[PDB]
Amino acid sequence: LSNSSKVSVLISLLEKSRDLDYIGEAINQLEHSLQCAYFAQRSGADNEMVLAALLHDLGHYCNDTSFEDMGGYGVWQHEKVGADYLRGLGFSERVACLIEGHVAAKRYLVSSKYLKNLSDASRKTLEYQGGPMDGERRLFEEREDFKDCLKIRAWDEKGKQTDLKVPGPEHYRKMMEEHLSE
Ligand SMILES: [Fe+3]
Ligand SMILES: [Fe+3]
Repeated sequence: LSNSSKVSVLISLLEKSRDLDYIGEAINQLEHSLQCAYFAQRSGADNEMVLAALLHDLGHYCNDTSFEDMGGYGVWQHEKVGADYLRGLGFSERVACLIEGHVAAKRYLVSSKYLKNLSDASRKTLEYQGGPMDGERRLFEEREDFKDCLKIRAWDEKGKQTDLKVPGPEHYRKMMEEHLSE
């Protein structure tokens, strides 16, 4: 009800993501989230970008943890799942669209570059996401948040560092609450 309890629910979600399978990645899902948010904040990005980075893979676990969907590597349309969850909590359409686009961003870059820059897990999930963008690249390039999405995606591919200390979920509590009141 209050933004503080709303945020407490998300922080609780995030904290729980820690104890979940790695879904084919080198570090846990909580760690992955925290790294992207770090790279985003330390880079000067705005709070909406930082929040989108932190929460971009929420959909792998917020409504189900059916990792078998993408052959063990994640939940079906996790980008849309997480995006809709946050729209539900009251997040900006901007955050939501950035999250929803992080998969399109992958599909784009792969058609326009990079498949080697992909983790083993990410390459594999592409074949449950519509594969390489064909035409599609035009619509995606015609997105207002086009560069933004690519940015999110950049941090996404970076947030896989083994043995890296980064601020925990609580570091982001004030940031989420403000976003909500806004
Ligand atoms: Fe993802
Ligand atoms: Fe990710």
